[PDB]
Amino acid sequence: FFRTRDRPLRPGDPYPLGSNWIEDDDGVNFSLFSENAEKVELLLYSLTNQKYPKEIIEVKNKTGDIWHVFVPGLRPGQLYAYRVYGPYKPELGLRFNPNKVLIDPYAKAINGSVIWNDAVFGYKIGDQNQDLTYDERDSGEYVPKSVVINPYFEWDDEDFIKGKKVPLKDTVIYEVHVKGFTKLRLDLPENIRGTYEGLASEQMISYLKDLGITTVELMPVFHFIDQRFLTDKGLTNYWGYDPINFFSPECRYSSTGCLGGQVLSFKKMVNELHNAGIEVIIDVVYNHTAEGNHLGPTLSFRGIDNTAYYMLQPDNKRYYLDFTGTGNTLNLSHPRVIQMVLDSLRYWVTEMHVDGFRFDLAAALARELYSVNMLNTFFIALQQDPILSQVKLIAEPWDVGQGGYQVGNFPYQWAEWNGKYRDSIRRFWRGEALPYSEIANRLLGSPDIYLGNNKTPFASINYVTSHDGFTLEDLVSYNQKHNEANGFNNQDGMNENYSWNCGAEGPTNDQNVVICREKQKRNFMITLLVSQGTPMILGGDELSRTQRGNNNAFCQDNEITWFDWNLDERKSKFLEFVKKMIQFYRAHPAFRRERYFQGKKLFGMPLKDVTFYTLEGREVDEKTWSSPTQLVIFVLEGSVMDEINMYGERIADDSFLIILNANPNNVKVKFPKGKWELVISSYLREIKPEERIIEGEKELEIEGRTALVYRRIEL
Amino acid sequence: FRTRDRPLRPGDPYPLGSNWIEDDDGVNFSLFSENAEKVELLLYSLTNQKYPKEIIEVKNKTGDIWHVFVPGLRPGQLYAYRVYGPYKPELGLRFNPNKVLIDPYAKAINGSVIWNDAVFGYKIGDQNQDLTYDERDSGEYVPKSVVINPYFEWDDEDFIKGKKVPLKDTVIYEVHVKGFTKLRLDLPENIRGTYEGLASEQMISYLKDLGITTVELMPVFHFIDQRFLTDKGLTNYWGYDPINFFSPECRYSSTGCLGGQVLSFKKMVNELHNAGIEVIIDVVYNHTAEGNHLGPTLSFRGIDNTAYYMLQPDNKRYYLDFTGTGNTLNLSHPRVIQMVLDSLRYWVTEMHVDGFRFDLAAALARELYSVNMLNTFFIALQQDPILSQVKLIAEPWDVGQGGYQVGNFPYQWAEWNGKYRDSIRRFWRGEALPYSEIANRLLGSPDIYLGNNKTPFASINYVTSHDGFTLEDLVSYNQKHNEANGFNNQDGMNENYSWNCGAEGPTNDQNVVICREKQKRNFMITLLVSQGTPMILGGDELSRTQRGNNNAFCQDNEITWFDWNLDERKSKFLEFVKKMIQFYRAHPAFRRERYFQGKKLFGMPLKDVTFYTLEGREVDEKTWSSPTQLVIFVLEGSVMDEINMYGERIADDSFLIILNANPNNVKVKFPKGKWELVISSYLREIKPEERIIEGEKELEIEGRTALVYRRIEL
Ligand SMILES: *[C@@H]1O[C@H](CO)[C@@H](O[C@H]2O[C@H](C)[C@@H](N[C@H]3CC(CO)[C@@H](O)[C@H](O)[C@H]3O)[C@H](O)[C@H]2O)[C@H](O)[C@H]1O
Ligand SMILES: *[C@@H]1O[C@H](CO)[C@@H](O[C@H]2O[C@H](C)[C@@H](N[C@H]3CC(CO)[C@@H](O)[C@H](O)[C@H]3O)[C@H](O)[C@H]2O)[C@H](O)[C@H]1O
Ligand SMILES: OC[C@H]1O[C@H](O)[C@H](O)[C@@H](O)[C@@H]1O
Ligand SMILES: OC[C@H]1O[C@H](O)[C@H](O)[C@@H](O)[C@@H]1O
Ligand SMILES: OC[C@H]1O[C@H](O)[C@H](O)[C@@H](O)[C@@H]1O
Ligand SMILES: OC[C@H]1O[C@H](O)[C@H](O)[C@@H](O)[C@@H]1O
Repeated sequence: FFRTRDRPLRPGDPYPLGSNWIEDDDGVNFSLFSENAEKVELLLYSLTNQKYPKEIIEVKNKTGDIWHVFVPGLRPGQLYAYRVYGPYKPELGLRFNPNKVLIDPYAKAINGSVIWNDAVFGYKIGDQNQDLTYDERDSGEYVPKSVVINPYFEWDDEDFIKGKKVPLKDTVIYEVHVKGFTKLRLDLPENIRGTYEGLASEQMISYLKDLGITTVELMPVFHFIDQRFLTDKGLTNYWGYDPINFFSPECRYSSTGCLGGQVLSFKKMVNELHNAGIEVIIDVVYNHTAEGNHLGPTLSFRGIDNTAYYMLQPDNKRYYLDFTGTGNTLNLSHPRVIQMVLDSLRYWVTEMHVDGFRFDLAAALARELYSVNMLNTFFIALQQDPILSQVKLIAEPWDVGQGGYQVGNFPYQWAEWNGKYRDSIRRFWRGEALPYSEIANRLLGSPDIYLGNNKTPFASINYVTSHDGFTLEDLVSYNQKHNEANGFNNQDGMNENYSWNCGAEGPTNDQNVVICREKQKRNFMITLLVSQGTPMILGGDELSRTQRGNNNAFCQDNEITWFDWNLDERKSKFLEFVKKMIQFYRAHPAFRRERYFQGKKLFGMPLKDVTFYTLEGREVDEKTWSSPTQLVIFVLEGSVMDEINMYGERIADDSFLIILNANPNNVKVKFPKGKWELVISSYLREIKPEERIIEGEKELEIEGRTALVYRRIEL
Repeated sequence: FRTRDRPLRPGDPYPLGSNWIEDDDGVNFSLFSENAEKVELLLYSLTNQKYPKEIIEVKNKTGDIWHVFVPGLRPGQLYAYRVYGPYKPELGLRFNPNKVLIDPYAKAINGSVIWNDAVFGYKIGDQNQDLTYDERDSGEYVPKSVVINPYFEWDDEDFIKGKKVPLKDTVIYEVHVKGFTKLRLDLPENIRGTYEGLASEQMISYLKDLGITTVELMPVFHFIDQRFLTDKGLTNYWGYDPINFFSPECRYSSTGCLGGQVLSFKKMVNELHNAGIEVIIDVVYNHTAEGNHLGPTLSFRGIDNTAYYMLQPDNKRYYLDFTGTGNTLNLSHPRVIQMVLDSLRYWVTEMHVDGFRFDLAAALARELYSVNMLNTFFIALQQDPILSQVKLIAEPWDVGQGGYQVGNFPYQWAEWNGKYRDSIRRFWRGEALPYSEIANRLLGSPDIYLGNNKTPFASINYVTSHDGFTLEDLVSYNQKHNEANGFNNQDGMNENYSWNCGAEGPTNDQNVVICREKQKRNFMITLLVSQGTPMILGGDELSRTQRGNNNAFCQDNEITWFDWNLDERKSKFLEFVKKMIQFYRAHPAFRRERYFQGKKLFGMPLKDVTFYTLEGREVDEKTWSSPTQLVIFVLEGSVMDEINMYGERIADDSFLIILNANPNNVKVKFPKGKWELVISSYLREIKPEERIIEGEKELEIEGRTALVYRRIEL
């Protein structure tokens, strides 16, 4: 029989948001935003007992729209969660349910995941007035607890990489799933297989160093939840694109787990990577939550302050505007949400030492009420920020809502995923004949797309494959999508995959087939790694990774998506090809350009920095340039480039001659003046001894589906 | 030789301005320009600043930011820019590469404008005015930008960072670097009216004696003298008219200004901080010294005119004017917003300023046509890690339409309380206000800032500021005498709510002298006895007089000079202000973090705050609405809801305030207890039977008289 004031306490501070171990005053400082709540309760738990509060403190102080308290004696490791009281009126958007225990949206560590159970929903499930009703079952025992943490971490060798690192212009990106990376890597002891620690191991670090990639883009590592409808199918959220907190790294990747060790385990991994001269880019979901729409659960944001955080139907305020396609969309217009997102970004930069972000469904971040605005508050604040102005920003230039196709529209400093590039290039080798323009442009960093906005070929992130869609193997191994293992009666995944089976579906024995696939794989690989702009490799395509024609394996936490490291002749002999191709790209400036090629002679030279030929031997004209084709052929003049380094030197390369033939049949091209040693191709066969040079404007036959690069050694 | 037959590097876009890069032995020049077709970097020598020593074309670009890196250059270098572009004034395009321009990210400017028709980009004479294109080279008339070496050892300095003076206990001292120490024949000149002078041991000591916690400087942003002042023998004294947001005013610098003004400023701030004094700078972000059209072309107009300035949306050849100074910065542009925020962060982390008071803060919220207090600028500013910790005070309005924005300001934001200023002026002037009016002013004006969730200390109380009369003139003039400004006395507010006590100006009638000194102390007590943050107007303790000029914005002379020569009347008031500031800061009951509620607390009989009438009977209802010339209230120090950062409830003494603004005498009945006289505005010796009142007894109170009382027993 005591009071909330017979327990030693201090008023605390509104800032920072979240919970802060304040060594000096031997206690913790709890800050929580909510401008609509009427009352707030701090819930302290213990290691062993997590069904009930050890203790219940009432946050009684509130500076503006921020309740704050300081509890003495709390140190790092202490589990806590939030109750929020307030008005319940689903008609008006108010969805306060103080029975529902909530997660601190500023937690830097989160204990478990959700034990799915009707009681986490704050409306009555089986009730006819779903989500209009008020369920008052306590849900404490199911929702994971927030963990206070000790942010101290010694970034040994840290600080020096900080510093003339990988510019976007020589970068080569490697998209990886932390788990899938290394789950099936018995090369390491289990229990770091498919974790952070596993990712940044000697074995692996050496692999990446070998492979030749410079930066790694990890899939979502924001603590995320497994959708119930995936759970009720014996399934999981493998990709992670359903975040519930924006500051905590997913616990299911931590080797140390789960209690504070996820963030400790992460930092070491980045430390380890930087020591090896490797950047880190994290996939970032900011556009939606795991709380989905109405009918969805009440875990974190919905409880604390639903009016903010979430874009609501302005006429209803009971339902959720959804441009993300996942039930809700984050209200990037509310000052507090803009702050949270930005904090998160700075937090992950200065604290976790991330080097850049790939924003998922970017356009969703530039939404006001129904309209896109590449000049919204959030983006401008992000642009002026001293810390963030220095990190790499990359974008999925589109959301799913109406008018959400934002290719070419993102403020400077942004590189955007080029989906023009992927679609086109994929349809080119497929067999389709596109206008000589639509492909030459692609090949040259899509100047049309980006040059209209003062951007460079950097901004163009070129890729053939990706976690979204097929793999590179399954891109030449399928015509239709086989996502029946997802348990959605194969009613999910892109229908147009602009793919081709090489004359089958699925695995095969017909050598004539395999040969085709192995060719194409190398046509794709030659392209990407010879097109202007920034190339991205899909993690595993150097292993010929297969998802059995699953082009949407988002819930497939298993062998379907596991990296397979068991390499036979074929699989491995390609690995060697990707390695040598990458090295080629890297060793040659005429492909890592900060400026576009114009079509003229520069610096008073007698040659063009570039030149597009026809099939015999002939510069392209206004008409041939607009008319379709399946055979592109172009010369880059290393020496007559307008590329200057940071020291003001211009930058010769060698002169190349790229011959791309997507034509199914063979063709005969006439080589332009001068003499032209062979370097690289698609040919899996012994290179004919009469193909290894070309002289005197003479000519040569080329099997369909074949890429060739040539180096002029005399003119 | 072409622009390419001298060594260069492409340089870097971030950050903006010129930046000494030791390791690469050279300077990096960066400059925002959306619409420029061409940019040219001018390098002058110390000796010759008529023509450019060299011209370098900024060829390299990155989005909307031009930059080059020039090898060899060191800090100290003079430079300006030439921005080439289209000239279509009716469209808002006002580029004129004949006009040499100041770098808007200049951390140091060397000198000021040599006023001359050549600096206007349009033909001054011509009959179609601003639509015309003047082709005179303005170089020899325009101050050059300087590359500064930013280094500086802030001894100790980094430990006040740390805790500092919390708004709860603050006491604000508005000073004008110049006037403060101009007429200070203590120090050497070549140091009178300068940054260094302000920070001399003699002045620090003074400031500690007086007992103020933080100084608030008038604009120190490099500014120019408006030409319509130059052509009157006049200058811009206050300096509310800058062209650069990064470099401190040259004219306040003891060590010249080729970087001197920067160096000299830091060491002033450094010294203040070693005496535990906070530095707040009055800042102007809302408008530029480039006026409207017909104005000069110096910096922004010339670098990008469609970017920096709010243009009439139907014309874009005329400037939207919400400030009254010709033009208005549009903080809706991503780069404009970045510059203001960059600037703010620069003065914080670089000049170690402790906060800003924004002049015409409302005009900063204009975005489109109206005041959206939810604008991009304010939002970015709120979420900023650095600016998150500093103080943000505001002139909560502008001269615009619907600009009056009192109380609407974001949080952490404090406000100049204009209503206090006025209400209190009128109270002691005679007028009888609703007992509710004055009452609210005294409880920190909850009826205003309480609605927005703000605290009592977010209200910045003042009876005087640089706008209008001083305190000495406030009780000394009924009308204004701005004749000296040469504007037929059409400038300056007309309603000053002042009361000359019985003359106009300086007198001999002692009856009138004395009325003055009574009023001065009446105002003084009320201020330092109200809830909220009190701001003293520099020189008021010195009984400073502008000779009844209530707008000495251009009077850079004896009128505004701090007169340090004090007689007895002076020293007596000085002493009194001291004793009174010392009282404010002694008693937590006035430095409150929360508002008095009208009720008891903590299960105590007495209620934390009570108001009374002439007689004991507590202020009933219709008495709370009906006007009054007499205020009386009792703070119960021992029953306040006040908690320090340690979770301790605070307590104070219990005080009984008597504010008789009525001109005649009055009898008052003390409530029950046994009371002691602590301070009053009486200039005569206090009768011994006023020193201790007891037992519902009564007391004669002369008109215009304020009294504070402590209840020794109950
Ligand atoms: C970018 O962001 C997208 C949305 O967050 C990612 O979406 C992928 O993962 C989602 C969980 C999945 N959701 C839908 C699945 C289905 C049926 O297939 C429905 O039952 C659900 O209710 C939907 O929410 C997306 O379909 C899937 O593409 C994307 O991978 C990121 O790159
Ligand atoms: C807040 O901001 C105000 C404007 O920046 C400051 O204004 C004071 O100084 C101005 C230069 C002065 N300008 C006008 C003067 C006159 C006639 O008196 C006209 O001829 C000019 O064209 C106007 O620009 C203001 O009148 C004066 O109050 C104010 O002090 C700051 O606190
Ligand atoms: O609406 C979602 C779609 O938007 C755009 O068309 C993208 O190019 C496509 O990949 C994506 O699936
Ligand atoms: O709406 C989506 C479409 O927008 C534009 O038409 C693009 O050119 C096209 O590639 C894309 O699929
Ligand atoms: O428009 C500016 C004016 O607004 C209000 O009237 C203020 O009371 C006055 O002091 C200020 O000068
Ligand atoms: O002129 C001064 C007056 O201007 C406006 O009417 C304001 O609303 C008022 O508060 C202010 O006193």
